[PDB]
Amino acid sequence: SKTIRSRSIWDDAHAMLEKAKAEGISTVWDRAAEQTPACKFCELGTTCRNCIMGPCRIANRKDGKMRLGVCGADADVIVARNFGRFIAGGAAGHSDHGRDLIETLEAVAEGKAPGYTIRDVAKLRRIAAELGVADAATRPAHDVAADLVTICYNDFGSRRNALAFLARAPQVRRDLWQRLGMTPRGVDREIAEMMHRTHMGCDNDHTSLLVHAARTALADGWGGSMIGTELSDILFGTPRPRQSTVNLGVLRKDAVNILVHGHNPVVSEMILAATREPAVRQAAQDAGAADINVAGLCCTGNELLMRQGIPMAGNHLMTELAIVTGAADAIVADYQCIMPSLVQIAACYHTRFVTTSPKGRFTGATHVEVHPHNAQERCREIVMLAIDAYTRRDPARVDIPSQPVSIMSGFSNEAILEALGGTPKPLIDAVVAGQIRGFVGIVGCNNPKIRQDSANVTLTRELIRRDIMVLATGCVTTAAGKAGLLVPEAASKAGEGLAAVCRSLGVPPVLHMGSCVDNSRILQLCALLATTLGVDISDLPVGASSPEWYSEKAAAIAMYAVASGIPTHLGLPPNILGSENVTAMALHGLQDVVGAAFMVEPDPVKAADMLEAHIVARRARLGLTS
Amino acid sequence: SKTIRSRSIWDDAHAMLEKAKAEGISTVWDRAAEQTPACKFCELGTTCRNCIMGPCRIANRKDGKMRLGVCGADADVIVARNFGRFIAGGAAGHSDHGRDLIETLEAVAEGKAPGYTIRDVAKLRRIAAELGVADAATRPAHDVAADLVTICYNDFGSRRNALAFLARAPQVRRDLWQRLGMTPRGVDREIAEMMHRTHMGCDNDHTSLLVHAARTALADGWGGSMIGTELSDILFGTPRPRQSTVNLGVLRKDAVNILVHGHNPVVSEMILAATREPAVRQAAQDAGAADINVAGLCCTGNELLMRQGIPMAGNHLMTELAIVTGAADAIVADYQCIMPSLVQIAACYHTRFVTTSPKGRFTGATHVEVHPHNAQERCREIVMLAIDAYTRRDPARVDIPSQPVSIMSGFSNEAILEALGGTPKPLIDAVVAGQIRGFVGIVGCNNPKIRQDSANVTLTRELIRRDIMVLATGCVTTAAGKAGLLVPEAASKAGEGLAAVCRSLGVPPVLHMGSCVDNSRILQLCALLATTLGVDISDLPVGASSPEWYSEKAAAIAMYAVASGIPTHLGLPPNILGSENVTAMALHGLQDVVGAAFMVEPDPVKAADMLEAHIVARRARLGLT
Ligand code: SF4
Ligand code: SF4
Ligand code: FES
Ligand SMILES: [Cl-]
Ligand SMILES: [Fe+3]
Ligand SMILES: [Fe+3]
Ligand SMILES: [Mg+2]
Ligand SMILES: [Mg+2]
Ligand SMILES: [Mg+2]
Repeated sequence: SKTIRSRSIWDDAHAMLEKAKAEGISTVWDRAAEQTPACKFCELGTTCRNCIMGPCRIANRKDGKMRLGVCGADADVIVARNFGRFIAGGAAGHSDHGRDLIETLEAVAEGKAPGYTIRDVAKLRRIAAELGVADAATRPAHDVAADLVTICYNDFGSRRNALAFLARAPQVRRDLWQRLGMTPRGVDREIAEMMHRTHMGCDNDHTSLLVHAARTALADGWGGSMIGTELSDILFGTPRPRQSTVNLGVLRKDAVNILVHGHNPVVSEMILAATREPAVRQAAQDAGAADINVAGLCCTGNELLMRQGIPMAGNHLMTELAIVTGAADAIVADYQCIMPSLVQIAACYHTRFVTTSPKGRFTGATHVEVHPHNAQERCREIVMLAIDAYTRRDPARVDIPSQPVSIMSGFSNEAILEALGGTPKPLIDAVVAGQIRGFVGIVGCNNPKIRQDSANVTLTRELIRRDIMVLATGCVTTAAGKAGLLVPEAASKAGEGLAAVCRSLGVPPVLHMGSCVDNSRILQLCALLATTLGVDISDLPVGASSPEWYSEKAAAIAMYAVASGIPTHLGLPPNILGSENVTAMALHGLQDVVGAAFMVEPDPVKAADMLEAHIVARRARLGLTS
Repeated sequence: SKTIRSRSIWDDAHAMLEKAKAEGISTVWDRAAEQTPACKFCELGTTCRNCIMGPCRIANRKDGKMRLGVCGADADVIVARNFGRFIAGGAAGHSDHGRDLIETLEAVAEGKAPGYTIRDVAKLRRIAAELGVADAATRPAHDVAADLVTICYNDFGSRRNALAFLARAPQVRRDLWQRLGMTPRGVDREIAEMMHRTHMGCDNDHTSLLVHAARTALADGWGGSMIGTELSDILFGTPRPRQSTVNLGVLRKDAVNILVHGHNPVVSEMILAATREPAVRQAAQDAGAADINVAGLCCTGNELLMRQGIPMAGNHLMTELAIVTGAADAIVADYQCIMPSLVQIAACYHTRFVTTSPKGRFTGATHVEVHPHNAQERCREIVMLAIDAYTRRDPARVDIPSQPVSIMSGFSNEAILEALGGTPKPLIDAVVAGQIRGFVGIVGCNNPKIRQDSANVTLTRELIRRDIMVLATGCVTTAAGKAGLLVPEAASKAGEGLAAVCRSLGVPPVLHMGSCVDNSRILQLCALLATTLGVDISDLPVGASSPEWYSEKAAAIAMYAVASGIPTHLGLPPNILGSENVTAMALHGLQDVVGAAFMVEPDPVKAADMLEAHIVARRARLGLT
């Protein structure tokens, strides 16, 4: 069908879209159509609901009516406040994510987290020493962990001048942020200050609002997300390269299928552990299943892929379709990007929809709350619920539509450096020689406005063909994986220089660097290259892109990339076009503030042209001649 | 004109609206008319812009379309999320306010804040001891201040199970919050968690969202605001009863008039100090002025009234009209509730519009940024700018319209207990005897939807006539003051029981308890009475009301009052009526959960009836006539 083929590039999506239609199940694409046309003011950003003197709408009329809100605020202020709160929502998601990792490490240090441990003591000691813990190399591991917990929690307080991990950024970048008033000080503090600035009659200057939006996003990339990544590696292991598989075919008709969905590995790692206990496996065998099969969705799926090689069922717009296979016996959710439509779709089948976080409550879900002290017991109960649901699966409604395809995952900065021999020198040498022109992180989401994964995959293919290595995270991981680009043999799809480097190292031309919080790994890598070369991040031949973004988190990631010196492309515009001044600041003005800017471009080939053009210019800034 | 008369009850407002009309100057009321009718979905709360799969609107269509957002969220979730973020914005305003006081007190302790001091050393030692500082009674004052700073900052961290001042709440109330998951833990943490919960695909249960809204607001009332109030008393003095005046007539043709606008006394106190320096006074006299006349607007005006008796020129909807007098030589702003239209109106005159906070930037303003290390120097500089502007005032456009009305301010809890002889016993005995039937805090704003101060004044008058003492904060202060309700002789306006107690104590029937952060004083008073009587705040004959509210801050105050057990009336509905379930929770469901609920009622006489009815029911459960 042409309408169904227009919604996604993938056969597995098409098959489940057909099954959903036949069964009368409404999907995210159906609801997107209902919501089109959108409200013009909402789309432009020229609407405000921040007090009950309003709500207000801003028009552009020759007679001057409705030019200002009731309080006097103009389109520039209203649009900038709205965008600031949008950014703050994304930073807040990453803040709570990182905070939960601190709380879990603390519980381990206290001896109050059955089934959790310090999996990577070497990294604990290295990170602790980096951040100033005394005698981190030799003191008892739990004492070192307790001191690292204190440092991390202090970044969630209000007494710092600069976040702890900010020391990774080059001195020139730190000095610029300091002069601009952009230095992130406290992970929660910047969010609170954003919410204050956007209250009526506080910050009424669009430039000031956007500068604080950058500071808020920086407190995510260098704070909430970076703490989340580094502590996740400490608690659950530092990723190393491993093979796995992707697509809806990772579900198995003969197994109990448990889909983990959401974000935090504190839950999904303990779900996986529960499925390996002998009595739990025996219960599944008694129910007639051959195995218990955990498969991943979205970022928590990325986490289990990076650390445990667990196959990934799908990304954002696959989530409803994964239930439509009829073979999902449970979805185990925590928080973020979990569409509430999944509760209703699960109810069309036998699938248990289980929530685990006090923050991720869904009306009608089965709530089994997880905390470090009870996770081992509670995750066992959740797996038993999934086995019970399996006994009620209707065989006649099962359609697992595809066979999975192979992928390589696990490219932490530690794994990349190990592949290079311990230092970044061979990578720098390849860039200087012109074999690799530059690097682009392709990050972020799906969005029903764009045929699913069409731009994600086309941009990836375009960049590697141009000898630009791609670093993939988030829901782009699934797109690149299903396209066959996450394997070493995909070097045949790269240009001659990138293909040669990739074959020499035995790595794909697209490196999976993890979940959305793991975009902090991209910041760390950029800072390392810049510090090694004695330059700013804004001097490096790098870029970032989210061709199909949707979320507040993706906007926060794009903003912290830009504010750190990385040109960042977005496939779709934020709701800001109602202010020409805010739009011009985002697309042009920021170049002269932070050394990078946003780009908005829905044609992925043109986006590749624009990203390549920045890389060409940065190579010239570095004096390269190759 | 007839339209002008319909916009306010006050002569000074009418005179300035007539003047603005004659001069072609538009006001908040003109822009409110342009924005009516409002977008129906925005007004109902059934619109969401939290991701670019949207924006979404929830409609009731015969074809069943648009019942859900693109992510699947229904009207209950969308409305509850919108209300949660609204509350979070209010809590955040009070969070940063309190944080600035911590930073200033720390700068004093470090010796890096010229012109700032510990003005109330005894209160510093008392608060420090209450919160656990060792030897707070005997150590050098600045050492004790440094330890109090650390405790307050820990409440802005992520390691507490409960905020430090929560210990004031009665045990039964703390036990209830703990079982509901409402205990506030960190002032910034609850705001951040609210923004996380309201991201797409996080909290999708309207009950959970409203429970966290209560927790976020409680982290304001017992955290951001309470720290702000108590540290302000430490740095600037504990308010005591004193005389002052209110209305546009506090401006003086023969003086350099400096309006202080916004919220934080760390700036307005230092502006006031600068105007008192001899050389600055001489510069004003050299310029032709008789003196320098500081006058307050909004909450920073309330702060200067409470601690220094500085006259208050007006509340929220008077702010544009104060510039229209033509006599404002400077307006000195920090943050919150400062309408950006004031920059444009100031530009119609000689008035300088000066911003002082890195958070309160206004395109076109003169920015003179204030911090503890430079406040004394910068505030002197700002006053000199006002004196210079005075030399260019156009006397043809000066019209200061009224005679100022006398008020009494300064009713901190410390002052109230002192008037009672040191304990709450005479106040409890007046309640038991039925002379004072109950207490209502009338708090919050103006709103162009309601004839300015009409409901604030009517509700205050109705309550005192029913022997219900009124505690006034925020922009209500100006309304009660202009109505002649803030003086001891106003006992003649109250019922016989309240009048007799007021005359016995020498106090007005309406007690000015301060700025909007000073609603924390009302929480402290309720907690003291509840603990004294061995009951919950939800057992006390109390209520709260914002008849003319507008701001996110006012909604956060209302929510923390409800969550603390205080029945709370609002004159206008929040943007929640698109969800019957969220509305029913706010108006009814919370009653069984936290012991109090919101009420929405635009008729202030009916609002008086409803607040009195709650007071009567609670008196009965205490065993009182
Ligand atoms: S803050 Fe200003 S623009 Fe926004 S709703 Fe209130 S009056 Fe309208
Ligand atoms: S969060 Fe859901 S309801 Fe809100 S804009 Fe996004 S898709 Fe629409
Ligand atoms: S829904 Fe109200 S302006 Fe868009
Ligand atoms: Cl620091
Ligand atoms: Fe993501
Ligand atoms: Fe106020
Ligand atoms: Mg713990
Ligand atoms: Mg300081
Ligand atoms: Mg709970």
